[PDB]
Amino acid sequence: PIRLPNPMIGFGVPNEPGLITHRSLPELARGPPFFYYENVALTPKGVWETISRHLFEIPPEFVDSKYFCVAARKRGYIHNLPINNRFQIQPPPKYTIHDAFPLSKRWWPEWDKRTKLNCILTCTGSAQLTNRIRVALEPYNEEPEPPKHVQRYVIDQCKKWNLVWVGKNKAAPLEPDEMESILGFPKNHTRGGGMSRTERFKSLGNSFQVDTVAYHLSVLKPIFPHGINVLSLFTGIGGGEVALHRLQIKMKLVVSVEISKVNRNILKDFWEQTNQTGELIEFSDIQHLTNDTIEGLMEKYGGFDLVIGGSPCNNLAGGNRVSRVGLEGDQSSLFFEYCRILEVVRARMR
DNA sequence: TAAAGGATGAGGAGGAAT
DNA sequence: ATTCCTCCTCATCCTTTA
Ligand SMILES: Nc1ncnc2c1ncn2[C@@H]1O[C@H](CSCC[C@H](N)C(=O)O)[C@@H](O)[C@H]1O
Repeated sequence: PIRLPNPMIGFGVPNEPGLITHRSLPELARGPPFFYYENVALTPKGVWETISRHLFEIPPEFVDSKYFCVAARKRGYIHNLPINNRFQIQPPPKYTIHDAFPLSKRWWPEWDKRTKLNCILTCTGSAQLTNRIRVALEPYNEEPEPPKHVQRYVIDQCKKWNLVWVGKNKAAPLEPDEMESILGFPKNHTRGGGMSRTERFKSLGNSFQVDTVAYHLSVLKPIFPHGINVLSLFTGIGGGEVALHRLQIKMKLVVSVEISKVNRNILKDFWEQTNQTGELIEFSDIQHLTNDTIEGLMEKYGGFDLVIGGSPCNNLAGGNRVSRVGLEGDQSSLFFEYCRILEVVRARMR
């Protein structure tokens, strides 16, 4: 019966104790290829037990990205990578709101005692929520504190929608460029393409903390001095490719599988705007990626050293009121598509 | 038309008390 | 072992607005 580690540091995180540098892996789980699977920590019961059983009985490494950025992100990671000698990307991240939001400390009330944000999700707060808070707060301007029933009203709203103070009585949601930076993506990683404000939030919410993922993938730089070939499944906006690019690891080849067309364009822009030299091949529906094209691409470029992906959490995530059904759900079922591909790659890389 | 706003809880986790 | 309380959570669906 899996239980979550407290504190949620996995095998360790920078600037905190509890670090562990070696672990036992079932002989069956040992690579090649290396693989890395991400998904949400807080699931319905029996989900991580099922997932771990299908990934060779590898116990998850649970990490809260509050040890890598200002916002929380309780994630479970499963992988067959070494743990010794991890390092992190520079520059060091901004861990507290005071550091990440320095144009805000003029406007920050002292009865808002938050130093960290909640999890960046797909749905963000409204412009009218902002006005409701301001009109509830302009009466009390001369007075050093509003009444406590009113403090409780706005404070609960701020924690619900991850608001930050941007002016007098003005508590606004994050902007995309602010989510991109908290998550490790370069600013306007998602701007290109006529992308709507709403659609950028949905794609940013379904994303990696780059710092967190990169700290796990650091261990690949000294062992692949000439670069790697990546099979990136459920790619999204390229959290894993950005992790590797920030690690300064050459991506000879990236086969990416992503059903959304604007996501695929985001990664293609990032590929061209970073003047990358390797090749980017893009597939859409993973259910239509046959084993034949997999081994055909393996016979041509010489195997995949890394298989990275995060399955859909739509049916596991607690924000879902309708279809929190587990791995039985129409989208999170696609986890077994991840295993299916990794078995094909394993069959040739053994 | 395309984008934004608003309505819709369950379900555990993690404390702090016995 | 228990109970009791506060909090958080890669979201779906329908209606309104420009
Ligand atoms: N059938 C399918 N085939 C391929 N990708 C799919 C798919 N169904 C959903 N997806 C994709 O899986 C992703 C869910 S998780 C997104 C991963 C995360 N945003 C990252 O950067 O790693 C979505 O981005 C979605 O477009």
